[PDB]
Amino acid sequence: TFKILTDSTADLPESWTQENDVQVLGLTVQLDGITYETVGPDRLTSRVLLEKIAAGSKPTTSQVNVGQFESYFRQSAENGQEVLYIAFSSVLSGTYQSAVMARDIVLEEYPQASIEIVDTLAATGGEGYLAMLAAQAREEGKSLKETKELILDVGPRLRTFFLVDNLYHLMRGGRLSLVNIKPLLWLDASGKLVPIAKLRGRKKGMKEMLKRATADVAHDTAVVAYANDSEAAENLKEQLLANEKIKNVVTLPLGPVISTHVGPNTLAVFTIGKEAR
Ligand SMILES: CCCCCCCCCCCCCCCC(=O)O
Repeated sequence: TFKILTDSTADLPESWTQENDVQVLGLTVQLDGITYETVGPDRLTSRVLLEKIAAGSKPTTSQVNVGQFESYFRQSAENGQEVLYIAFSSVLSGTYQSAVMARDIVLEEYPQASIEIVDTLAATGGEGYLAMLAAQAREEGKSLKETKELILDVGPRLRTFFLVDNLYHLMRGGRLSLVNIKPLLWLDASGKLVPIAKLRGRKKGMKEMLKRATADVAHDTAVVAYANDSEAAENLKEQLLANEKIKNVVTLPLGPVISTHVGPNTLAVFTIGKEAR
């Protein structure tokens, strides 16, 4: 019944969205004078992005435009279809607010139409997992309202711990001895980015991230994301799966919009606690 829409910052694999009937509106990357798509056959990849960033290219990102949500929303209302939009955190992008404005314009044309927008206060794998729980609820025949309620319950309980090389691109992007120091960050209850530890070295950074992620597990699945290093993510995966509470691990490469902000060698772990973080 209801359609599920998300955005390219949820970092869902194309194969998953195709097979799961989830649509994705692309944010853009501005990279050395050109605007790249982040969805479609011509989408910019993180591998290409990070390569350019290593040679000194300072790429910036842009929100989804009101027009994109307009078209999608209007097409759905025209077709008698309900819509759930699992949205990239409102505190990191004006994407959510543009969708809200687009919904306003469409409800003018289609006053009885059904369009729910969830401000996940999330990012990348976290956001993606929320969409995955939303596609699972849809399978189980939950309504749009019930699915909205599920995501609004789960979202505040999602933990996001992420380990970076430094704060350079994070501070450069506007959303935020140091030799061999790996900062560890999280998203607080407001969805704000907040350093919580500075580890001497990647092995310690990972250990700490694993410890914090596994402090409070109330759900059998964890998510690991990585910028560059797929073997490092595998090591996180194995460790996670060694918790009796963790039965599954979803592993997702970071997409280029997120990668533009966090930088290379980023690792992240997403888990769901019993209570709201
Ligand atoms: C693995 C990293 C975890 C992600 C948690 C948040 C990381 C900060 C990323 C900021 C992304 C901001 C993208 C802004 C898009 C836009 O231009 O509107």
